Amino acid sequence: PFPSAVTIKSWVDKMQEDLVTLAKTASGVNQLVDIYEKYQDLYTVEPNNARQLVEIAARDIEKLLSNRSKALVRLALEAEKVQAAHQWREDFASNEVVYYNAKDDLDPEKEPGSQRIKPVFIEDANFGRQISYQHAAVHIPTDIYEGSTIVLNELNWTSALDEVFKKNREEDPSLLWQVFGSATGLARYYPASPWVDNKIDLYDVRRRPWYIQGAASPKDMLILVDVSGSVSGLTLKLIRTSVSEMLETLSDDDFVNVASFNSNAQDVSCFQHLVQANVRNKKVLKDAVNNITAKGITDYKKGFSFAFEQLLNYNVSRANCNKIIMLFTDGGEERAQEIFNKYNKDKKVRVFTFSVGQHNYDRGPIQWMACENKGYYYEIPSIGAIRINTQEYLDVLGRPMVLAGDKAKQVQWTNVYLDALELGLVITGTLPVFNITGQFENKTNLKNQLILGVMGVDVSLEDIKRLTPRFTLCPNGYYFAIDPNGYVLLHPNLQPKPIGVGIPTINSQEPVTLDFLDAELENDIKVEIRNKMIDGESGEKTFRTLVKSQDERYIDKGNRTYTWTPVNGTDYSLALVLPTYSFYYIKAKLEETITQARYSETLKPDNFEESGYTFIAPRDYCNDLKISDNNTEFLLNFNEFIDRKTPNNPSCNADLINRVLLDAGFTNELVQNYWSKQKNIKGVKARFVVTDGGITRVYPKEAGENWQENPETYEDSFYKRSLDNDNYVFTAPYFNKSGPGAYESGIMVSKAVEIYIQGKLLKPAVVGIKIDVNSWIENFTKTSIRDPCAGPVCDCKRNSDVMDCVILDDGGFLLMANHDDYTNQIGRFFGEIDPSLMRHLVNISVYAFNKSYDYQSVCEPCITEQTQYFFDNDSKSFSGVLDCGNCSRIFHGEKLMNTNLIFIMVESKGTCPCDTRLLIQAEQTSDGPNPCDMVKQPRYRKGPDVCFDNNVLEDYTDCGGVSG
Ligand SMILES: *[C@@H]1O[C@H](CO)[C@@H](O[C@@H]2O[C@H](CO)[C@@H](O[C@@H]3O[C@H](CO)[C@@H](O[C@@H]4O[C@H](CO)[C@@H](O)[C@H](O)[C@H]4NC(C)=O)[C@H](O)[C@H]3NC(C)=O)[C@H](O)[C@H]2NC(C)=O)[C@H](O)[C@H]1NC(C)=O
Ligand SMILES: *[C@@H]1O[C@H](CO)[C@@H](O[C@@H]2O[C@H](CO)[C@@H](O[C@@H]3O[C@H](CO)[C@@H](O)[C@H](O)[C@H]3NC(C)=O)[C@H](O)[C@H]2NC(C)=O)[C@H](O)[C@H]1NC(C)=O
Ligand SMILES: *[C@@H]1O[C@H](CO)[C@@H](O[C@@H]2O[C@H](CO)[C@@H](O)[C@H](O)[C@H]2NC(C)=O)[C@H](O)[C@H]1NC(C)=O
Ligand SMILES: *[C@@H]1O[C@H](CO)[C@@H](O[C@@H]2O[C@H](CO)[C@@H](O)[C@H](O)[C@H]2NC(C)=O)[C@H](O)[C@H]1NC(C)=O
Ligand SMILES: *[C@@H]1O[C@H](CO)[C@@H](O[C@@H]2O[C@H](CO)[C@@H](O)[C@H](O)[C@H]2NC(C)=O)[C@H](O)[C@H]1NC(C)=O
Ligand SMILES: *[C@@H]1O[C@H](CO)[C@@H](O)[C@H](O)[C@H]1NC(C)=O
Ligand SMILES: [Ca+2]
Repeated sequence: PFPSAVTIKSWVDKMQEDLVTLAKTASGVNQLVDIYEKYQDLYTVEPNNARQLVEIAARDIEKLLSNRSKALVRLALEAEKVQAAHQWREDFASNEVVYYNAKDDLDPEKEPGSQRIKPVFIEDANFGRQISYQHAAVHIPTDIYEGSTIVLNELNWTSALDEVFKKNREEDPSLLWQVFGSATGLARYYPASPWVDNKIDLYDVRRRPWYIQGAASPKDMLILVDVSGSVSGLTLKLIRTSVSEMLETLSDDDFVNVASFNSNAQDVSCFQHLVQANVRNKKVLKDAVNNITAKGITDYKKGFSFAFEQLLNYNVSRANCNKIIMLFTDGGEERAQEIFNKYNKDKKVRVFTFSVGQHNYDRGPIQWMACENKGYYYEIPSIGAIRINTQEYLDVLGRPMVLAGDKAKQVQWTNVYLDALELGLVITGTLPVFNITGQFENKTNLKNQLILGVMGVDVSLEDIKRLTPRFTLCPNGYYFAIDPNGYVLLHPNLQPKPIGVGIPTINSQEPVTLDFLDAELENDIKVEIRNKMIDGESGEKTFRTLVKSQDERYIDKGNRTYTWTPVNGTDYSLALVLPTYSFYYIKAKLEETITQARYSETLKPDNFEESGYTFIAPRDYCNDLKISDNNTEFLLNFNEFIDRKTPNNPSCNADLINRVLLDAGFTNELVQNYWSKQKNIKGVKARFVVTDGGITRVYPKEAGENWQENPETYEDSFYKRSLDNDNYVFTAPYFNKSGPGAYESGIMVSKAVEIYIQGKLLKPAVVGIKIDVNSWIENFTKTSIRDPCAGPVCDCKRNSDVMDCVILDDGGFLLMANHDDYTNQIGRFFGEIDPSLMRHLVNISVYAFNKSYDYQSVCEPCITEQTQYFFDNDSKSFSGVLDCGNCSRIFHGEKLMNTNLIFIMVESKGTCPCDTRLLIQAEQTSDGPNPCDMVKQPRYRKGPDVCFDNNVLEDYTDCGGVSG
């Protein structure tokens, strides 16, 4: 039968009291608070003024980037002067240029004008590779011969850069890379290191995003593809490959749209006006281009009239400078002077014409189109010419900024991208290098309107993370930074993996561009905060948001405070997220050499038998102490270091060490004085304590092998979840995993320690226990069933045919049930067990869901869809009547007040058949949002305001037709 709602409410109270009392007593919660008050005077509570913290960090980042920019400035000055003083030799006799080619074998045991250097690489932990600080290394790509007269002159005159490289490194020993990408192809980076590692080097410095960023200004490109009949066959494949490679040379500040025309022009993809060259809009355009067919009769006057009209659309967001048309055709007879006289008569749009394929057609008109319209003419006769002939239009685009003089020389920082030499997430500052031969005397300006190359220095994101310390904050507080496009420069949720672009089709060069809204859970207030950060404003915003847990299975409803300020000097904006309870932190005292030894003798490796197996967080306390992935090794190193000399020494962090020692003392006093009195308890398997300082202790020595949590305290999902909840939190175990399930370790319940010192509020630690399944399953089958109620069971027996007692958590996962089959599936989502009660619970708003996208995820055969369920109405009694096909299941649900637990009682599963559409909470591979709809309603961005797109002094004589 189905007992009364009052009866279920009476049953749940006994189990709630049992669980709450057992978790309270077993893991000391009042004892730690009492310890924290009674050992006062050993620490002090200091404020976290968010306004000051964010400004200090912003000025630190500003100084770092200005240090980085000074090196670029002096490199550019020296390179310009040295090239200006160069004399063009044409013949080199035996050894005349001495350089280290970065792709040469280190032991050849064996050229036209070059003598190799045999360098000595020692090591450097700052880089990870083997480097030589003695000289610079040269990369010359595979196609370009290293004996050319234009390469040997570069290799000679650029040898003067090594002194400046050395001077920069000696003034700032933290410089990572100093590359000079040259317009001839070769690159010179100062710490001479072998080139990376089939295995065909396809690297070209003239296509890397930093070079393209520094070589021109943002563009409004419109590719016009000819798809008439005559381009059928090889020419079409060359055209598609060329268009894809051209699309690869586009940044997020650039806007592009691809059109095609046989006899009537049309858009190749769903986009209709112009889209910024994201990593995903570009994918859509590439996929659309790879599916075009050639049929018809060419009509230039209808394709150009289409391109010029899409370059006039101002309802949409665009770069608003450098308006260019790239015509991919083979050859024709029409030049269409009327169209150009009608649309482009003041010559505000450049036209670049490509004669793709191996054929024999008139090429005069398409050369004339480039010559008349301030453009250039290119020829792609095979696959090997695609790269070079698609990367060259930047030479044309850089003329107006070269003529701008010492006003186009501004340092610009790129998007976050993976370094070529396996260094991780880095950003690059760039500065163009101009040609100034014959400028001291008024001699030459015809060829001087071309950059020599681009300077570049790399700053790693680990540097920026070092400038923003995070250990005076709670685990829930963090920094993050936003550039004008909205992408994150800093975020806890940014991983060193390429951004997924779509579902991975069956059978490291792209930037890691992750938007702020894609790194967190989007919110109406967050869309406003992000716009204010982009605009370059500063303010505070305290509001109730929706935070997702570390393990990506739960959601908590936390109250956070966003404080942001612009990184004055650059275009970035820094923000600091802090919850309400994280406005104060514990600062340890100096104490005395007596107390240091007594606290540090507790975490001796032989000593965690009377004290409980101890973990230590791998945070850098001293320069000499080395971080290890095996916590035993790091704990031994930490112990021997503390034994050596004194706990307080130079080349260390006094605050970190003192905090760790204070936490060790508090934890040891707790574990001894309380847990040592009661060696074994009936319903617990292990008592643990995790504290902010870095220390994790599990009381049973044998239970330490089952502890699978991260030794870093600031990265434990249960700690972060428990901080946001003023009650007990049940963390469901993992289901179908190689580790020990909820039969040898137990089910974890955690409660956050809250201490009231002065009027301040602090949460410095979290304790908990792992409840054994057997004691609780034995306690579950007797505290809810009445014995003399009836012959047939009025509630669940050990294996009840009809009754289906089952208790869930705040995320819909299984924790315990009556049935043996159910109990065998502890830690599984209830949707995959009973896929009808689950969806009805969602529908009657027992639960709620909120779905997001993961872009940095890996798949087996990629963007991934994620789902998390959370309590919404937060009211107690949930009873109703679920309807199956031609049958009715009646259910009652009651929620424990002190824990995030729900007791759901359903009449019977077998009696009434419902359709079994499984509701899966696990992450599912999926395509991202439809790009068409997103580009119909784009996000807010503030593009660069400086652009050099026209100059009256520019010489258009180098059209490219008469030059070959
Ligand atoms: C920065 O700008 C300066 C000037 O603005 C530039 O310096 C000039 O560099 C060119 C190299 O391209 C030198 O070219 C001279 O011109 C003669 C005559 O053409 C060349 O002799 C032949 O030229 C043909 C083509 O006409 C060609 O096949 C090949 O270059 C030569 N062939 C044979 C068989 O000899 C020479 O290349 C060269 N002459 C001499 C005597 O060196 C100019 O002389 C340079 N100008 C000045 C004022 O010195 C410089 O390259 C730019 N920076 C960079 C990095 O390119
Ligand atoms: C481009 O290549 C040129 C040829 O190798 C280099 O020019 C040569 O540099 C040498 C320095 O190593 C000069 O030697 C010195 O020159 C001084 C002149 O003041 C004289 O005393 C001597 O000739 C000599 N002295 C000493 C102490 O070695 C060569 O005169 C000079 N010119 C040649 C060989 O024709 C350029 O240095 C090189 N460019 C760059 C940027 O390195
Ligand atoms: C969008 O661009 C079009 C032209 O590219 C602008 O032209 C107007 O289009 C609307 C559509 O019904 C009409 O008011 C007229 O046909 C056009 N008005 C003119 C030319 O003055 C249109 O104004 C742009 N959108 C907005 C909101 O301004
Ligand atoms: C960028 O410049 C502004 C002003 O040029 C700095 O803001 C000033 O801060 C002082 C106190 O530090 C105030 O007295 C001024 O009123 C502020 N001026 C404003 C807001 O216009 C700002 O600090 C600089 N950027 C950074 C990161 O420090
Ligand atoms: C994200 O989660 C929030 C939290 O529930 C959802 O916002 C609520 O949505 C329900 C309807 O599903 C509304 O009745 C509430 O008024 C919403 N709350 C607030 C504060 O607005 C939200 O729908 C979820 N999904 C997304 C995409 O935000
Ligand atoms: C900037 O450089 C100076 C000297 O080059 C150095 O003392 C200072 O610490 C640097 N600031 C940084 C790296 O933020
Ligand atoms: Ca044709």
